[PDB]
Amino acid sequence: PGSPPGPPTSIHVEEITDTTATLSWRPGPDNHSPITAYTIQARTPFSLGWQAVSTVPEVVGGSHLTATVIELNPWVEYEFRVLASNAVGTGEPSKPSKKARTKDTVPKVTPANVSGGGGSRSELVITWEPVPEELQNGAGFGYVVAFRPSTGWMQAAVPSPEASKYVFKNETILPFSPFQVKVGAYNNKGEGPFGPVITIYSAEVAEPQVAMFCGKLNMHINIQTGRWEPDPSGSKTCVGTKEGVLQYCQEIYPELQITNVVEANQPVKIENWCKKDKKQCKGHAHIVVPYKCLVGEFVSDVLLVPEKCKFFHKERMDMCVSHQQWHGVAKEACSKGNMVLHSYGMLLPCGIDKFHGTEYVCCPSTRP
Repeated sequence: PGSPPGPPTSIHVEEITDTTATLSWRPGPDNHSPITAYTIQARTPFSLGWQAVSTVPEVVGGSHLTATVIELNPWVEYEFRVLASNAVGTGEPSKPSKKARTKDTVPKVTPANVSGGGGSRSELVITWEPVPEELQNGAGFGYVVAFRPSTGWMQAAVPSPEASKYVFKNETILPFSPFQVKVGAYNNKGEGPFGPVITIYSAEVAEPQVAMFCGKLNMHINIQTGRWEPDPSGSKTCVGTKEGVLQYCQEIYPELQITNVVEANQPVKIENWCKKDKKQCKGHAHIVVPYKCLVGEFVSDVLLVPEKCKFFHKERMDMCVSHQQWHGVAKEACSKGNMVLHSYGMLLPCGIDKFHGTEYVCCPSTRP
């Protein structure tokens, strides 16, 4: 006989971490039997309704208006409700707390069903099963692909949670040649583990670039010859905006679909610059950083990682910054490791010559 307690009210989230959540609550009516224990329940989009959770203390006594839930899933939206129990029974569940997501850590699972094969001429196709949302454990989720025909790994960061494929197109890929491949995941907090190395097979002259020097006709690369040639209209000199560089690319290579531009990572000595509006041109050499004309969908560069070296990548969704800035980030990130910047590439375009991240390789310095 008698009556169970009432439902508690005012479920607060006092503090929340990657696996824990501290809760406070107002005691409901006990109906004249002292409350003996409080129990907590939690609901997520992946929890099959409401489920019981563990706490520290293991049992929450009736004189406690606060406890901490443990063993929660990182990067998952949570809501909690408290139940009041006495010698008669267990009262009705409380109204849920305001939804709050647990904080993040590095992913712990590896991408499933890594595989590959097929594709078009001189391609290597790598595939995997995207990591489900509940197992991503954080924002900025992506994948790192590692493959090799050799001891150096070839690696690229693929910054898209739902990406399931990576296609390496390079003319040095032999047809139907064996490749070892492993894939791992990452997020804002760091790297996940790589999965097992498996074997896949591949499928059965110069890059478009423009260069500028104010007062002189723009130069561009001849894709076939590989030689630098002047502006075909004989009138266009340096442009004022990065979008202007993109437009000049599209004018110079009409057979291509130009979608972005980015500074080349190294300067090049270009011969035979000609002054604008000069009927006769005494050629001159100039060392400039040219702009690569990027085509089609953006694909992260593949970076060779010699076995002495290490592959890193950083991205941030809160800032969209330039190629020169990411270069300084990668370069300093490796002097702070007492190493040298070997190579680097842009991740995640967010504007014309502006990116959300960079990948880079760092090596010990070569000296006697």
